Amino acid sequence: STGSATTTPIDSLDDAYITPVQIGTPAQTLNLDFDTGSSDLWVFSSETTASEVDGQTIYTPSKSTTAKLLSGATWSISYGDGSSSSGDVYTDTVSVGGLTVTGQAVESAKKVSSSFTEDSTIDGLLGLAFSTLNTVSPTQQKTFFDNAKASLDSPVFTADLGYHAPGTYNFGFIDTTAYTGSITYTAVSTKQGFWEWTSTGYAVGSGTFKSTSIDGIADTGTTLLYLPATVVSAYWAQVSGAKSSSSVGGYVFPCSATLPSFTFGVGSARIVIPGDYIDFGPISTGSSSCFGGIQSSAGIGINIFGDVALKAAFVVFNGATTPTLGFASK
Repeated sequence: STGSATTTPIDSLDDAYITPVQIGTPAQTLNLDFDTGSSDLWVFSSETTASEVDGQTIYTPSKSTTAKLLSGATWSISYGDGSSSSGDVYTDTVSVGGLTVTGQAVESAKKVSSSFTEDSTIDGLLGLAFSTLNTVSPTQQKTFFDNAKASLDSPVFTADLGYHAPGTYNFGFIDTTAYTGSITYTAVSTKQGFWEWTSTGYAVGSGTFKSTSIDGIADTGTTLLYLPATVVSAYWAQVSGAKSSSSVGGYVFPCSATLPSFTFGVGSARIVIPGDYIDFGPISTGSSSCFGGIQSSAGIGINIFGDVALKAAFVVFNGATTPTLGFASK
């Protein structure tokens, strides 16, 4: 089997991407944030504290003839950005782009933190990291991908995120029309439960490529590109007036600037992030200070190849017995 679903930016900045997901019988369609940096599929629901729901579409398990309470199971997750959610668990039928999994754990939120409430466009998350990170207790649950894998034509999914435009998540096949040139594959460590890999270096604009190993995670659920302070300083030094602002929470730059591109290495291959992808717009409405899309990972504890980086590529998440990651230009 295969599946193919369009993923759409939630706003004009590509702050996140939503993908429609069918849950239950008859189908309830919720727009979920596919997140290769976590491993829980959770949804706003009829059980979510009413004051914490503001415009989201909810899953109502009592209206699904295939829903079953997973007795005694609870979940609770905290994300790198400080947001969180928790609740109980149902199993139900879940379909993405025509690919159906029966008996998928659907984690129903009883509580969500303010950032979730305030984002009316995101009805929940669909985790695509390794199932070892799943938070369900006392019996850990599998991700949608893990459940689907054996049925897929090939044990892979691909992320093809758009810049200010829709893109695609495919399951079970590689669309050879969706990228240019060849796909370069690189090793993955699953030791921390992430799609963790080592970039071979970087360049700023038309500058020379610096060969240096940068360990980090391919994370579709993180908006920005978080890299070591040395790398980030080298980038922003090429933008007149750019500076790190403790008050704002990162590098800002004059909105009048033209940003240079940023290249990262995948083996001997190179992925180029155009400068415009690095612009996250005014820090507040009407400001002439703009927020940068490349930020320091110092004090995160891990480098994160988030959407800023991933949307410059066609990315293969290869879930074979020994997982690997593939990147192609597009």
